[PDB]
Order: sequence, then C-alpha cells, then structure tokens
Amino acid sequence: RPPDAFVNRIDRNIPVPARLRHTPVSLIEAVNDFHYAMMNDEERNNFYYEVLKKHVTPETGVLEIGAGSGLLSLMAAKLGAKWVVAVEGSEELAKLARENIRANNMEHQVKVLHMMSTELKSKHLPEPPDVLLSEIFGTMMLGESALDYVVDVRNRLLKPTTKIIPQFGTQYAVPIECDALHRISSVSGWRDLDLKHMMTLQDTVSIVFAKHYGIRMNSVNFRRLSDPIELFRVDFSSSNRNDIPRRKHFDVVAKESGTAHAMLFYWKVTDDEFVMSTDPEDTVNNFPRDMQWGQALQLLDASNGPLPTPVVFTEGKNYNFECNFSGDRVILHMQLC
Amino acid sequence: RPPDAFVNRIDRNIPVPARLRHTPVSLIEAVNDFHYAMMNDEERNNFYYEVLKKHVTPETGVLEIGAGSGLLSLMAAKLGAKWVVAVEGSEELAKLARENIRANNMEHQVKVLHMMSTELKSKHLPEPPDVLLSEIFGTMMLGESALDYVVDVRNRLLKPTTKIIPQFGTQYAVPIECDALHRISSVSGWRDLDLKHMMTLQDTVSIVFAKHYGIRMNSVNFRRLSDPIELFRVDFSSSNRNDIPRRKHFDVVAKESGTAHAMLFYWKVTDDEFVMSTDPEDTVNNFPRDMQWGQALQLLDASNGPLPTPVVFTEGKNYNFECNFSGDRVILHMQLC
Repeated sequence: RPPDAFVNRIDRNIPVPARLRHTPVSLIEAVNDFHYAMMNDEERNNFYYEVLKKHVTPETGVLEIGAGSGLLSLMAAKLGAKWVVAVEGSEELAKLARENIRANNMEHQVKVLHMMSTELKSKHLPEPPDVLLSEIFGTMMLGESALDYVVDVRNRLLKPTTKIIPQFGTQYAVPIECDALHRISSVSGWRDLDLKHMMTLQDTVSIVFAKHYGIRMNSVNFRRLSDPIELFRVDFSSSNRNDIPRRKHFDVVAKESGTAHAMLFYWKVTDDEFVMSTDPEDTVNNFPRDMQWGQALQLLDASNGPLPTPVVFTEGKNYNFECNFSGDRVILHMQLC
Repeated sequence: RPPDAFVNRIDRNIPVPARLRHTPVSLIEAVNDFHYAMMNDEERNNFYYEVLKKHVTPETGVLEIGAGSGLLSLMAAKLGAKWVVAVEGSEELAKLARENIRANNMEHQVKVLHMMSTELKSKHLPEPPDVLLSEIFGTMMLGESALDYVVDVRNRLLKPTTKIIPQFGTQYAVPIECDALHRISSVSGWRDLDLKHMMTLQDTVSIVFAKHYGIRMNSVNFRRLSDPIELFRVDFSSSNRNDIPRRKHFDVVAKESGTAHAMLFYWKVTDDEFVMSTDPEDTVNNFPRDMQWGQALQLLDASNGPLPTPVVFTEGKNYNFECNFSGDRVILHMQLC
C-alpha cells in the first residue's frame, strides 16, 4: 500500500470506494484536475490526430515525450505506426498510460518508459524516431518548458528526416480593459472609509492564470485596446533560447480608449494548415480548453510610485512596453515605458 | 528585510517596484487572492454595516475576531463604538489592519492584537464586549471553522447581553445536472479509443470549490434537480458541534429528470432581516462574491463498483442520501443509498 494512498487523508467517517482507496493522492489530483479536461478538448485531440495522420505510416517510428495518460500515443498507434515509445516522468501517470494501452489492445505497439525526456537515450528506442510528438504546453506557451525539452531531444535522439509535431508556436499579449477583473484586483474605499493603502500591495509583477482568479475571460466583459502583440515565435524544429531576446520593446498603438487593467496572454500553435489556439475568440465554444489552459493575466502599473498608476490608453496614441524574460524564457513581464 | 521578501523569488531581469520589494510574499498573495474581492463584495459590506448599525452605540464595546485587513472593525468605529478590538492571527495582516486604521484616523478607537482568538483572554480587552463581530466563513460555511472559533470566545470572554454578529447560518446542498462540469470531470473515449479506465480515478469523495475547477456556476448551464436540502443550521449564539449529527439521512424528491452529476453546496447567513447568501441565484450580479466564496461541488457516484455509476433522477421519485461529517463538522460527504 502506497504511503500516499488516497484513503489516508480522508476522514474515517467518510466513505471511500475501493477504486480510489489505495491510489496515490497525487495521481487522483492530477487526473481530476487536468486529464479529463484535456481528454474532452475535442479540438486539441483533432489537431493532433490530423497532423499525425499526415506523417504516420506503417514504417513510422514515433516518440512521444511528456506522454501523461498516453492519448496521443494511442492516436499514433491507431494510425498504424511501426512502433511508439511514450515517455512520462510521473511513475503513476506512466502506469496509467500502460492501462489505457492495454484497454485498447496496443501493448505490441506502444511502450511507456518512466523517466524524464532528459534521461532518455538512443538505446531506449528501437531506432531514431521518424516523428517526435509532444503536448507539453502551459497556460503560458512555454510555461512547462516545451522548447527546452524539445531542444534537448532534438539535439540528441533524432535524425535529419524526423518530423517534429507540432512545428510552430507563437506567444501573444494584448492590453485589456476588464471591469470584473478590476473589481477583484483593486479597491479605493467603502463610503467614507479610505482603503487606498491596500493598493500598495497590488501585484503588477506576477503572471497569473485566469483559473487562479476564478475567472473565465469568455464569461466576462473585456475590451482589447490594441492589435495583438506578438511577443515571440518559435519553430520547434530549429529554434533555441537565444532566438528569444532577454529584453524586447514593443510599440503598441491604441485602437481604443480605456484603462489597460492588464495584459492578457494567449498563444497559437500550428503545423501546416492546422491550428491550436488559446485566444478566447477561438475558445468560446471550448469550455474544456478554457479550463485546462485558459489564458494568463498580468496587472499593469504605469509607473513605479508608492501606489500603482493606471495605464490609460487614448485611441490613436503610441504606448511603449518593455518585455523582460527569465533565462529559460518561461517567465516574462510587460512594463509601460 | 524579511526572509520571504516578495523580490526574492522574482527573476532578477524582472522589475519589481519599491512598494512590493520587501513585503512578505504571503501578504501579497493573501491580499491579491482574497482581500480586494472581499472589499468589493458590496453586499457583504452592506450586510455587516446594517447589522452593526442596529447594535453599535457610543457605549458599545466591539470585539472582532479573524479581523484580517480590518474593514468590519473600521465600520464599528465609523458607527461610533466606545472601543473596538480587532484580533488577527496573521502578523502581516494585523500590521495591514493597523495601517488602514491609521489611514482613517481611528487609532484612538481601534486596537489590533496579533494572536489567534483562542489565545485571547479577558485581560486583553477593556471589558467584556457588547458585540462579537466576525466574518470567518468559507466556500463551505464552516470551512474556516467559524462555529468552533465563535464557541471558544462565547464560552470565555462575553457577557449575557453580548450580541453575536452574525447570528444564523444555514448550509445547503442541491443535486445538479451540469454538462460543462461533466466534461471536465469524466471521459468515455475518443472515436474508437476507449478511455473508460480513466473513470476508475474519478473523485466522488472530495468537496471541491468551483474556483478550483476554474468554473463559475452563474456562467455555465446547470439544472437543480430537487428543492434545496438543508444540511444543518446553526445559531452562533447558542449552537455547539453536537447540534450537528455526525451522520444524517435525507430524502430528496426529484423535481426534474436528469443526471445528478454533483451536489452543489451554498449557504445563507442571516441576522434579523438581513441576509448574506452564496446561492448562485443571489450572486448573478455579485462577481466579487462568486470569486471570493463561490460555491462548492462534490461529484456523485451512485454505487461503489469498480467504476463510478451515474446518479440518475427521474421526476417524482425519492432518493435517499447519507451525509457524513468529520468531527469538527467542517468536512462532509453525500452518498446515495
């Protein structure tokens, strides 16, 4: 029995069925928090199937990294791949993947290795793969270090003809006015009681996922105040970290007048004609995508005074932003200059 | 400089303004995650003001427990209280409360003590208070142990005439059909790929806050399948734990046919004519309340087989549920019998 069995931290007066009792809590949390939603993102599933269908033949060797519960590897097998190797760092997720493979009678076709992709070596595979497959995107595109993990494998285990799926990713930002967001991230007072001192603590640094506010952008009123800002784009078959500057500057032309409460972040991943987007405009009828990825937000302070200063846009004016990145390019920040 | 200064865990290439730099991260997180939203719940603020206004005179001594950033104590002072003592377990929140008090020139009226209410003694107050004031409710009404903390103070520090605000609280449950929730908490398959094994892990035990799914009940389609179930009610001036049974049974009559995907939990707190409710029907135009409290959900398994079984309601039929509580009555679970 695992040290972290689900039943352990449940009150003894509360019933727990057998199927849950001796399963590690981390697995139950991961599957319930993320995996059902991912598996119900029908557009994500169709995207990967269609891109794979262009490349998988009975002579195709397929490697998936960050395989999780293994759905995309099942797809490669479904399309008739010569062999599939799925790599998953979580021991329990790896076992779960093996169960799904067993359930679909694909044990002869799909093998799961419990290890990080960084530990993977040529000897662990029958031959260099014809296809490298992954879905390791975050709410921020590079949020789960997708570029770093793909680059590491790309440097070591592939061959010149290997197709990397998906090929392209672009990270966007757009300044938005959003009164609902403003009302859970600021305060001025209550009647004659002054609460402005609370604003000293306003976090205009962190990137926060909409989920963490409890908010779904598609279910609140917000206004984009400019055309999208392309923060950076990568080609996963060729880009490296140094293709993204540690600091960039953007000239943002206001198309609307309003208060830029926040920068809204979303992304778009493509391969040939197929597209997987977290732009709210593309997710209005994709509730599972909005729950699993959603969008990210950073509150904006116009200056660096003792209190934050609202970023106010007037239609037709130019606004300069400085975007700073962490060394792994996973974390960024937008500041009005 | 604090060991947990905000600036510490920020990337060195990312700017942090002075107002944030040396503030403990826990304070910034607490204020940003919860306090702005609370302070923008205008109905919560009006509820407390109006109830206080019925009781506070220039001869009224007021004790607030779980005072946080101190808004309700400011209200008591505003209404002209003889004295106000605010008790707050967080050292940084206590300091923040003192700042707000300073900002409104009420230092002569409101004192903040940094300690847990359980450590509070008669000597810490000028005299037993005329009013005990608190807002320590969770998404689950008793989620932050409100009854336990009020009872402890009620047993020790008050006088016979002390008015306890707020007086009444009722916790509700209602079985709901909700397709959006279902699509992020279950799966069956993708085309000819079977994913039913994933259902072995479905968490039909935990109470989960809607925020944690990323979901706002007022922004998805759901159907209540029966009249509300009153799980328990308390009078904070007289109830104790043993007024809530460790196990209760409920006969729930289906008013609609559908799948009871989950039990939805909400509550209502009252004092005389005034009401503070987390029923989504009462929060449609209260976005800050839905973000700070929202509602809670527990997925329902109809049986205890190797896979979960949907709870299916047919209009006009009786459904028996067994509700089990933890010893502190904070955690509960509903099971179809």
